[PDB]
Amino acid sequence: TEGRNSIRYSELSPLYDTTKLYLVDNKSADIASLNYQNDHSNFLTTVVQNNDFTPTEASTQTINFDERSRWGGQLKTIMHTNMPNVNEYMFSNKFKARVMVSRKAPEDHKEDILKYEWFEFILPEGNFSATMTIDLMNNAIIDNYLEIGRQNGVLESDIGVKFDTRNFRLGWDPETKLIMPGVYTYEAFHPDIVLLPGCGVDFTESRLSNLLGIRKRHPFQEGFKIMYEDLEGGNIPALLDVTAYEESKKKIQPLEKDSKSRSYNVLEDKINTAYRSWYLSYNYGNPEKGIRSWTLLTTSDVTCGAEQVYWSLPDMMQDPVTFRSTRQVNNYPVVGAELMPVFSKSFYNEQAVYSQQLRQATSLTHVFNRFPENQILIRPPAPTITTVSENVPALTDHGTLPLRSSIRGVQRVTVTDARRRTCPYVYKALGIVAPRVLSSR
Amino acid sequence: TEGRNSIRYSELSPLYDTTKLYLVDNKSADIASLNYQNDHSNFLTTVVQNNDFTPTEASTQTINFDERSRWGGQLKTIMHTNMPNVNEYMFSNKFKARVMVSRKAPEDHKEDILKYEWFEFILPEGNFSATMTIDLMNNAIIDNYLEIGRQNGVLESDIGVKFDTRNFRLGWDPETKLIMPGVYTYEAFHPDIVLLPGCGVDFTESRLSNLLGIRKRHPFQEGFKIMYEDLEGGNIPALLDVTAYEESKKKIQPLEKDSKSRSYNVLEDKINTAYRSWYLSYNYGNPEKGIRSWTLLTTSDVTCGAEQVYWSLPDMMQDPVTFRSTRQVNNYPVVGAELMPVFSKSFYNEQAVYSQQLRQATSLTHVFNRFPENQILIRPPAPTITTVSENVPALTDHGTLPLRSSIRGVQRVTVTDARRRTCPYVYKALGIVAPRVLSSR
Amino acid sequence: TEGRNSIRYSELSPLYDTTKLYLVDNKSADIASLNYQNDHSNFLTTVVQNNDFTPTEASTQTINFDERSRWGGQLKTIMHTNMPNVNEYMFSNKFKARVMVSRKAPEDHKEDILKYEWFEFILPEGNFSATMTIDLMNNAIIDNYLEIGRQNGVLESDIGVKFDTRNFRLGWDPETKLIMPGVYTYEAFHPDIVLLPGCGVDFTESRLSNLLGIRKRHPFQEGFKIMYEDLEGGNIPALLDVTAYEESKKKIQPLEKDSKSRSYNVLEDKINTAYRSWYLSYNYGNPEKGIRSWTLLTTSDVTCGAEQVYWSLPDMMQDPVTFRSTRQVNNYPVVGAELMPVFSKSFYNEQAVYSQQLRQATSLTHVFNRFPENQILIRPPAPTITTVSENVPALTDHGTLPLRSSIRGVQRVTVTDARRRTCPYVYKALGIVAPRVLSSR
Amino acid sequence: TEGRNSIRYSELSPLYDTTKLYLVDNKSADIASLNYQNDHSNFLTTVVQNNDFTPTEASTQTINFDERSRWGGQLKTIMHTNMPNVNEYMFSNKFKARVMVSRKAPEDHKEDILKYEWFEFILPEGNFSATMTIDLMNNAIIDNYLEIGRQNGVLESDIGVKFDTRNFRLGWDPETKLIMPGVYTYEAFHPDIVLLPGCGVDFTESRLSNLLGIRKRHPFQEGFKIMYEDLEGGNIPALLDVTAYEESKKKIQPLEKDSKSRSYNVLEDKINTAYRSWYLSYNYGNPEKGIRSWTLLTTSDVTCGAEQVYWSLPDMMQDPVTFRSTRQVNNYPVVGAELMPVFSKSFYNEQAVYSQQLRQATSLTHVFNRFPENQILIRPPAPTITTVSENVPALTDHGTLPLRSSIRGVQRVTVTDARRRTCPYVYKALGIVAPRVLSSR
Repeated sequence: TEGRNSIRYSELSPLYDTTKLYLVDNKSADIASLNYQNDHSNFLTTVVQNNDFTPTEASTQTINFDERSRWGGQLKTIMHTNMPNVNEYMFSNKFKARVMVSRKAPEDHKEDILKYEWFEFILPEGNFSATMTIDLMNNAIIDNYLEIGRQNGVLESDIGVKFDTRNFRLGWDPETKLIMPGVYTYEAFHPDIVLLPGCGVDFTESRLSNLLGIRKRHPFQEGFKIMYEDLEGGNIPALLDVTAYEESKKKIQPLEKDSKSRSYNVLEDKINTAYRSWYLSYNYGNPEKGIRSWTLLTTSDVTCGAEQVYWSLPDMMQDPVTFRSTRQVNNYPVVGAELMPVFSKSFYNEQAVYSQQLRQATSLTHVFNRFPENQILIRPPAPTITTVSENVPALTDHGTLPLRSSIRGVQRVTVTDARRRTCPYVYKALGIVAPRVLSSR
Repeated sequence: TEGRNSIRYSELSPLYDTTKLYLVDNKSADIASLNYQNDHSNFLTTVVQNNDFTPTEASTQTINFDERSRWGGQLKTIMHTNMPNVNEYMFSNKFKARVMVSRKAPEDHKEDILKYEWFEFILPEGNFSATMTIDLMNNAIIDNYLEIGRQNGVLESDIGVKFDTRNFRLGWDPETKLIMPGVYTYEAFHPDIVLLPGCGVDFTESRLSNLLGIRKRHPFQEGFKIMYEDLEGGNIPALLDVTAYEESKKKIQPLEKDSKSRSYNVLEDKINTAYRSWYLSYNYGNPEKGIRSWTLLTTSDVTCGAEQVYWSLPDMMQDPVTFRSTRQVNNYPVVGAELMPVFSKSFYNEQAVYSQQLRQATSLTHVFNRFPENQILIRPPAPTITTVSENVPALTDHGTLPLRSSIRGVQRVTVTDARRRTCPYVYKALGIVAPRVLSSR
Repeated sequence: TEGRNSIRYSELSPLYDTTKLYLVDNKSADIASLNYQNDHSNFLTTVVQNNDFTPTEASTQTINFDERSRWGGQLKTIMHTNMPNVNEYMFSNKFKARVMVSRKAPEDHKEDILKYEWFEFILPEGNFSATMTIDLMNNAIIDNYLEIGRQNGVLESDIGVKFDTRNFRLGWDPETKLIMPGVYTYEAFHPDIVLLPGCGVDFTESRLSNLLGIRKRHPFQEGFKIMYEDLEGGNIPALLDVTAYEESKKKIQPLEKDSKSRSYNVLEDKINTAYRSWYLSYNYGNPEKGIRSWTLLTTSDVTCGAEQVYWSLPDMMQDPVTFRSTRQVNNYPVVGAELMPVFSKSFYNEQAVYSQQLRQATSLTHVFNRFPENQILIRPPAPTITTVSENVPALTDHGTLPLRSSIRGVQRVTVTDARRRTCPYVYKALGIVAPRVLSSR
Repeated sequence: TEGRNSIRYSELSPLYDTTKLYLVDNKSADIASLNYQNDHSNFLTTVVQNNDFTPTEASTQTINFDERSRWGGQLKTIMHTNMPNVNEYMFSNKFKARVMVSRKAPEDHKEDILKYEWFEFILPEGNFSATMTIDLMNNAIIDNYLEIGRQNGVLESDIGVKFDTRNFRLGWDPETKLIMPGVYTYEAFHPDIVLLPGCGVDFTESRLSNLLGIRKRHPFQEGFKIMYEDLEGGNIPALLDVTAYEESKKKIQPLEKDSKSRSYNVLEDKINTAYRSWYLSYNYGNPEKGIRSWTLLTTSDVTCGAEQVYWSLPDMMQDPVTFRSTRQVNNYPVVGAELMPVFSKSFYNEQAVYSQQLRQATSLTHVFNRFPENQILIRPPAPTITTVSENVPALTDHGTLPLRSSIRGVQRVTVTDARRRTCPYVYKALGIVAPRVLSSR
């Protein structure tokens, strides 16, 4: 083992069989000279710590480890990131739906031809919770109504899509098939979608379908769209009229108008309305047809997907097996993998209804909750547990890999995504390599 | 060690005695070609990172490690899951009980033959807390009463089963054997069950018996059912009448009717009612007969059971000892074991009674708490600590195992349950294998 | 190293120098055949994973590792438990005290001979906080008074023992030696005990002395009992009368009767009462005699003692040094040690007085706080921080130990206490052994 | 290996091939003798534990490890620090802006020449949250107005810079281009800046730009300043007058004066005011010109930058490769790197508006929120999640490095910054070195 384990720089003393190599980015010389167009995910840094050499003339010395021995040293990384919840880079603020336009009469409810098209709604970006994002989704539909649908003959009783977090079944007397208290329960179950005949939603090439918790049984197929004609057996039951009920006590019928004459779209029967729900058609319906054979129920996910991240270092380590040696930017043979450092955290406000009753009195006149009298179009209640994403630092150890014989003065580092593109939310990157001796030659 | 440690792919340069092998699932080529019917728990992926080959024609190259040496490399996995609390896959929304039907008079309390049968109640699914699941269990009994028992001669004073979280003994004056304040304590101890003569509950092939905290001393026997005739010495003491007490002060007897004439089923004595409780018969009864010799008292468990999970990988590693080499799906020799990544977390609301007094005023008219005047049938109070499950990622290191000589291009992975079936709630799976050299040949 | 490292089962292929061995308990064949009388702490399981053999006929095959080599493999365990705070198994619901009975007059306060004896109070079991357990201790004294002491001549002013969490000194004007506001401070310091002449408490063979925080300087001596004659220099100062004070302003004396004529047992002087306190005699007294030379002050401990746990495995590993090879159940040579997985957690309610003022208005008429007018017998205030125990899973690595040459098909596992008895609160146990090669033969 | 592995001190027994060496700073002899001018980041300590020698005469003995062998031992450190959020050492309380002075009339809004200059505001230091620092920034502008701007002709309607956390777009009816409720939403989104024509802010050589979350796409360029002429397409829309609206109902125009006649600087149109916002010009503007092509949106960062820290030890370890052996203080060859132990933590107050409505009634008359009637100059609302930094201890393991042959009695330690200067907030430093044997000689 002796003799063949020296580490010569060029003119200093030779070391023996253990050093360290620091890949930092906070040198004050590289900022003005080498790195001028690139950022913390694709920077270019030096290894020599000599400061008799500007880094343009330090790109010539070679730290040549001794030959007749195979070398190789382990890798330790420290990265630290800060990305928001909703952003444009990871496709988290887009969803397209199909809502109604141009309700006009031709020249009796056997008239009024309705029209429909697709839109690709877009909501703002920031770091939000799991409930505030629902209110931002439910604003991207109404500001389409205030632009296009109001000037035509739409009368704000047939919007079509509305994201809600209730169960429209509690209180269903099976003898009369109506809800007894004359109001729906203001309780906070799993979120769902509410449709209307002629509408639908599409979550293809988006990421908000992980936030709601509506997955798919075969997650590799073609795409993910939900129409009105898939929610069979999931109509919301009609609401009993209680102010026209006490004439029997000095008789029973559904309610149709609520203080402003908004129709509930009650059908020809006197049992249920014309609104279909996802959560009510998943377990109160048929476990063979429609839904429950096509999707799956899942808890909410605020960080909306945990993707992997690839470290690359193509001037020190040798290439792993089945990798082509290239200098194109988006191939760069991978030296280690990790997970993206974005976690989740629960908080348990526990009130969630008084804290919603009082919040829209000192902070919010009517900007959210525009329709505070209709029971279906009312604001959804907040859950008793709330979840917010957070960013933590990550300390990792990637094991040993063989390294080259001669190491150049300037070095590249690269931190990529799963689709080979640099993540712009990386704030700090830092690595330490410690070479050892392996088998002889 | 030299010479016999080369790693030849087929046409690239030979490596020496350390590489890495990435088993990812997020390749954009495998989605359209190989994996079309299966999901993240049973997928099929490639190892070659060459991108001159579609993965149908990359299933031919062999990464043959060198012979005349025994190889073997350690394994590191990263999995991430999201399952709800109550679901159908792990038998967490079923329990059967025996309640009453058809109370009619034959042609004096020596009449009215009562009947009884079993039902297998079913409650909805989602992610709930430890108290909201109690209210969902206590709704699956009343909606049977509103369907079958109300149309027969049942008068809603003899329901039979009711899940409660109180202690019906605090305030028991031993001289007069009645409760002095004329009301039970609205305090929040361990949950129990409340029976009535002719009823019972059965938790065989279910999992909700871990949520309540009612275990069994010999947990391997046959099953787990609790009848009325096991709770001997656990009758709830009768409640003293205080509004007919101040006639002595210008005398003592139990109370029978409460503002709506609901009978408390007071016995022939004037001491105790005809309701038996589990918690009151476990420590105030007999430590030899009945209960305390058959069950055990345990804290609540929201995740309801911590089961193990098995990794399988039958194209790279060799088979461990006493395993048969097969290609049936539900045998697949196991390469490592872990724990299912579902934890628990406490929150301490600390109010739990004002936050229950005020919650059913802005959110809930009478949907829960249907009987808000009877002391036994009243809503149970919430504990001062609440517990909710949560899902975290899991980073594991499984040590070294010997691997085969030639590795095919396409590889299988499989993540199973304890009863050899694929868990559908796995969202991300990821592995890294790093081969080393062992003994020679 | 080659040649002498084979692992033959009996009829499969021979492995080489690394396997794994799974000691699971969730096999569906062992439940019906082998394990029928025992539980998760002392079960009996198989190693062969062949399923051509029922485990009664699989107790014959031997996985014989190769001779002429010393073997040995490391151990990894996963255990998961759920025990309550207060229970009978770990002596956490017993304490004996000496209170008063039979105050009768012989035939002037030179009469009324008093009597005293010991009782061994017992309180119920469950999972409670650090303050609710104080209220349960303070109920086990009053229900003795309502049974035996009330029928004799005891007049509920001389109970004798009362667990309190205040400091009865704040507001002591040194000129007049009385408390100025006419009320004690309703503040929430360390808990103590309150005695009365002729009483005492004994915490021998109990565990609640760790919950209060009253330790002992020499913790190995004989036992732990505290009488009235040890608290010298710790009398509570008497309370100034303020309603008979404003006659000086159109004079100073202690108060004796409080709205129901309960005597404070004021002494012959007009300075202090006849109640002694532990916390007030520990630091306001003498640091040489009495207390402060015999006990110690310690923070509260909700889990009440962290005991160790021993793993045993007497069919695979060899015996460690100085252990006798036996098959009695309560010796079983130990293969590794851990800690019991019961932690503590703080919550900081921060109100603790309004949340106590309002709690006994919607939940509690007078069941606790029976005497809500006497200042000494009033309910103690809750601390501003509260602590509750919790149960977490435990992942441990115990290092390497040498194992036997031939391994039988059926195996024993055992998880014991520090006094060699099986803990009944173990819910899941799981181990993995991975053999390696050590020195030759 | 035998023979050549002795460790001779000078006169004790020789050890063999494993010891430990403790670098503590809490010796009571070094405080009075060696360390008299320096602190915990640059102290000077001994290794001999003999106490027959004062450390002035213990700087002569040499713990000479054996020659004809290369030695080297691993390093473990324990450091513990306490730095505030806002301080002077890390440039966290400085920002310069350009506000207005000397509005006087020359001798019709075609007069009143305005003047502008730069100031370098300075705010106090301490440990604050993410919202209280915003209020301290917004006080450093007004106390300039009360000193210089009030005595000239400035009329407190044209301050110019104001840090706000709202979105001034919610409620924008696209038909009339005004905000319908007549008030802005008191909601708590990402923070931004609010400008006025003729002003600007500069965050060069500061650190508060990481607290707001306004990053830059190329983070290496020259500096970071934001003027009014970069925020094109981001004017705040004007506010509709609702008290002059009900004359149509027994008509629509912007509002200009608010109860004290403060002008909103409404433009020649009747659509929008003359205030530009950052958050409203980032996503409602142009994704090609102005902003969104130059900056980036990021969550808040309370610790404001995670910098690295360097351990140095220039009397025991040998120098790593490409380091010059020197005794100047600010070079000192680095033996290991870490991260600064300052983390972040979220708390979720959840009220944030009632807790702001009530906070400025019992604690704050008008010191903050000086203008509680103007909608633009009102106090910004607090977020529903708040983040505070915290300090934790750090336990690290730095691997092995080769050490010298003879070790002197006195030793140096040094803990530096990224710009080679001693951090004054280090409270405890502690290291343990354990030598082993490497290759022979």
